[PDB]
Amino acid sequence: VIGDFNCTNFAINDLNTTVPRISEYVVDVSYGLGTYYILDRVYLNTTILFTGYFPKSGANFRDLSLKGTTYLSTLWYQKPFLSDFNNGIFSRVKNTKLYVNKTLYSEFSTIVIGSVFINNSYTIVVQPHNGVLEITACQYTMCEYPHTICKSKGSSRNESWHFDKSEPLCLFKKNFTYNVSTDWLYFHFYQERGTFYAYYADSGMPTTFLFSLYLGTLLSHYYVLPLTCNAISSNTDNETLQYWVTPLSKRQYLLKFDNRGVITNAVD
Ligand SMILES: *[C@@H]1O[C@H](CO)[C@@H](O[C@@H]2O[C@H](CO)[C@@H](O[C@@H]3O[C@H](CO[C@H]4O[C@H](CO)[C@@H](O)[C@H](O)[C@@H]4O)[C@@H](O)[C@H](O[C@H]4O[C@H](CO)[C@@H](O)[C@H](O)[C@@H]4O)[C@@H]3O)[C@H](O)[C@H]2NC(C)=O)[C@H](O)[C@H]1NC(C)=O
Ligand SMILES: CC(=O)N[C@H]1[C@H]([C@H](O)[C@H](O)COC(C)=O)O[C@@](O[C@H](CO)[C@@H](O)[C@@H]2O[C@@](O)(C(=O)O)C[C@H](O)[C@H]2NC(C)=O)(C(=O)O)C[C@@H]1O
Ligand SMILES: *[C@@H]1O[C@H](CO)[C@@H](O[C@@H]2O[C@H](CO)[C@@H](O)[C@H](O)[C@H]2NC(C)=O)[C@H](O)[C@H]1NC(C)=O
Ligand SMILES: *[C@@H]1O[C@H](CO)[C@@H](O)[C@H](O)[C@H]1NC(C)=O
Ligand SMILES: *[C@@H]1O[C@H](CO)[C@@H](O)[C@H](O)[C@H]1NC(C)=O
Ligand SMILES: *[C@@H]1O[C@H](CO)[C@@H](O)[C@H](O)[C@H]1NC(C)=O
Ligand SMILES: *[C@@H]1O[C@H](CO)[C@@H](O)[C@H](O)[C@H]1NC(C)=O
Ligand SMILES: *[C@@H]1O[C@H](CO)[C@@H](O)[C@H](O)[C@H]1NC(C)=O
Ligand SMILES: *[C@@H]1O[C@H](CO)[C@@H](O)[C@H](O)[C@H]1NC(C)=O
Repeated sequence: VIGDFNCTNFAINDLNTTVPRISEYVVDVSYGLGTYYILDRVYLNTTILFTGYFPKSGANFRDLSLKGTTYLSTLWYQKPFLSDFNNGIFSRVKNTKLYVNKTLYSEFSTIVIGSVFINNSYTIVVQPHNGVLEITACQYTMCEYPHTICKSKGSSRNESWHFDKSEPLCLFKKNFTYNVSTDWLYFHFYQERGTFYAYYADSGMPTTFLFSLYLGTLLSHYYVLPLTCNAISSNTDNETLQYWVTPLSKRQYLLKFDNRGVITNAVD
C-alpha cells in the first residue's frame, strides 16, 4: 500500500499482471540530454566541471507507468513499483497524445515522492492537467491504492489518490506550462542536505529548474500512480503510457555552454 487511508474497495484484486519493462534506450548525455541547467545561473561561452546528481551514462530505465481499466492490483502498490528514492531519479516521460474530436489532449502518469506517505509527512506530487503541470508538496492523506484518470477520454473509476476534505498544509504549490504537442518530457528529482530539487524539460534538451524546497527530513520512497481510462490500450487505440525512470548519483560532469548560454555538450 502507499498511504494507509481506505479511500475505496471498488474492483481491487491481487493479479500479477506485469513487471516494470527495461528500456532498450539508454542514457546518452553527449548533447546535454540527462543534464540540467544549474539553478537560476547563466553560464556563457565556457566549459565547467560541475558535481551534481546525474544519471550514469549508458544506464537503462524502468518503465513504471501502470494503465488500468476498472480493476487495480494490490501488487501494483508494492516493490518493484514502490521504489526507494535514494539520491534521486532522472525520468523520461511519454506525453500520451489523445484526440476526443479533432482536438488534442495530453495525458501522462503522476509521480509521488515521499517517505511514509501519511499526513504527518510531506509528499511531493507532480501531475499533468493537459498542458499545465501541477506540482505540490503537502501533508496529503494518501490512499492505500492511489490512482489518476483520463480527463480526456472516460474513466470507469473516479480520481482518488488522497482524501483531504479541506486543503492540507503545503510547503510548495505551483503550476508550470508544457508544450502539449511534444512526444517527451524529462525530469530530474533529487535531494541534497535535506533540500529537494526538481527540474523539467518538454524537449530532448537539458532540464530547466522547476523549484527547490527545504524539507530537513529525507525523502525515501517514490511511486508512479496508476492511471485508468476507457482508452490507451491495444483493443481501442494502440496508444500507451510510458514513464521511464533511472537512478541518480553524486557525479561529476563536464558541461559545455555556447555564447547564448545553451548546454551544447556534456561528459560523464
Ligand atoms: C490523517 O491520516 C490518518 C491516517 O489515515 C487519518 O486517520 C484515519 O481517519 C479515518 C476516517 O475517520 C479513520 O477511519 C474510521 O475509524 C473508525 C474507528 O475504527 C475502529 O472501529 C471499526 C468499527 O467501527 C473497526 O472496524 C476498526 O478496525 C477500528 O477498530 C470507524 O468507526 C470508522 O467507520 C466508518 O468508515 C468505515 C469505512 O468506510 C465504514 O465501514 C463504517 O460503516 C463507518 O462509516 C472509520 O473506519 C481511521 O481509523 C483513522 N486512522 C488513524 C490511525 O487515526 C486522519 O483522519 C487524517 N487527518 C486529517 C487531518 O486528514
Ligand atoms: C498495469 C497493467 O497490467 N495494465 C494493462 C491492463 C491490466 O492488465 C488489466 O486492466 C487487468 O488489471 C487488473 C488489475 O486486473 O490491461 C489493459 O488491457 C486490457 C486487457 O488486459 C484491455 O484490453 C481491457 O480489456 C477488458 O477485457 C478488461 O476489462 O480488462 C475490457 C476493457 O474495456 C479493456 N480496456 C480498455 C479498452 O481500455 C487495460 O487497458 O486495462 C492494458 C494495460 O496495459
Ligand atoms: C494549477 O492547475 C490546476 C489544474 O488546472 C488548477 O486547479 C483548478 O482550480 C480551480 C479553482 O477555482 C478549480 O475550479 C478547478 O476545478 C481545478 N481543476 C482541477 C482539475 O483540479 C489550479 O487552480 C492551478 N493553480 C494553482 C496555484 O494550483
Ligand atoms: C474499506 O471501506 C469500505 C467502504 O466503507 C468497506 O466496505 C471495507 O470493508 C473497508 N476495508 C478495510 C480493509 O477497511
Ligand atoms: C510476477 O510475474 C513475473 C513474470 O512471470 C515474475 O518475474 C514475478 O516473480 C511474479 N511475481 C511477483 C510478485 O512479481
Ligand atoms: C568564446 O570563447 C573563445 C575561447 O576563449 C573565444 O575565442 C571567442 O572569441 C569567445 N566568443 C565570445 C562571443 O565570447
Ligand atoms: C464516482 O463519483 C460519482 C459522483 O459522486 C458517484 O456516483 C460514483 O458512485 C463514484 N464511484 C464510481 C466507481 O464511479
Ligand atoms: C511544440 O512541440 C512540437 C513537437 O515537438 C513542435 O513541433 C513545436 O514547434 C513546439 N512548439 C512550441 C511552442 O514549443
Ligand atoms: C493495434 O495494432 C495491431 C498491429 O498493427 C493491429 O493488428 C490491431 O488491429 C490494432 N488495433 C487497433 C484498435 O488499432
